[PDB]
Amino acid sequence: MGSGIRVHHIKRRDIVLKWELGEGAFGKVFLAECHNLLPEQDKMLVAVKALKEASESARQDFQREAELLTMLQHQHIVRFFGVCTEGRPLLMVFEYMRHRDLNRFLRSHGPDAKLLAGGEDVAPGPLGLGQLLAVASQVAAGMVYLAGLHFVHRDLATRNCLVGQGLVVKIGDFGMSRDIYSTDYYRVGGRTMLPIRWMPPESILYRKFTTESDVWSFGVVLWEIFTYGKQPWYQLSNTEAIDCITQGRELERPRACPPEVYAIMRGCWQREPQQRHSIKDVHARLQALAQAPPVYLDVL
Repeated sequence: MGSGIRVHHIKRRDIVLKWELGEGAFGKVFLAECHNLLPEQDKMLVAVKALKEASESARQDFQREAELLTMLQHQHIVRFFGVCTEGRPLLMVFEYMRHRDLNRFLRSHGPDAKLLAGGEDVAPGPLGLGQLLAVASQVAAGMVYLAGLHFVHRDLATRNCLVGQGLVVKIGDFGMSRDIYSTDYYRVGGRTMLPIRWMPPESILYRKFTTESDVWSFGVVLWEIFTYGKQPWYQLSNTEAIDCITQGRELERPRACPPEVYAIMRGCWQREPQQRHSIKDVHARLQALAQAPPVYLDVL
């Protein structure tokens, strides 16, 4: 009908790179200042993705990615600001989230954490049950919005969530999870990588991905939250993990996980996509649990 969503472009001169945050096979992510981006601040901190190569296949994909990212606006979806196509490399620019991806954040507040969390924003050490439920509730909120628009994520996981000032949790990533978290994907034939531990049996068996596959994945994200970012089926090989999912074996309740939260996970892990709890109902149950956190029983 008509061209479509228009990507805000950014002057290269209004972007000062500071240092890389991350690096991958086909990408680089930088912390940067962005001059005259928003009215209120002359400069402010941003996360800038730099595409490594500028081939016509990357240029097409990039514009499609940017159009898509520009379209999504929500309180629990990472803020996208625009691109810069004026000379190489191609750049995408997002809000900076100081606590990084939710997986890195959870591991830094685990019982097994190597150092203590810097901790001007949040208490170091394990998080409060009420905090865990606040994390889980905000991801569910971002999902409710994605499902609303018939958008299917296909790689939902704490690696692909970001944490900001005040423990704001949003859904987003810079496209580099297949590099930085390569053990989370199964190399299936050639240059297809699947996050099989977060996938339901209909996705593994029938190659089907729906809003209901996202719900299954979210169940595993809940398990990730209540284990402080542990890998699902961490003992198991990729092949072993596929056997479990396909044979109906379920992840065990985490020590930190109240049974009402475990019940939400099990609503997410129904074998039958149509028998799974809606993402709205899952969000509402978690909001309610977050407002009035259960006394998590005994560890005994």
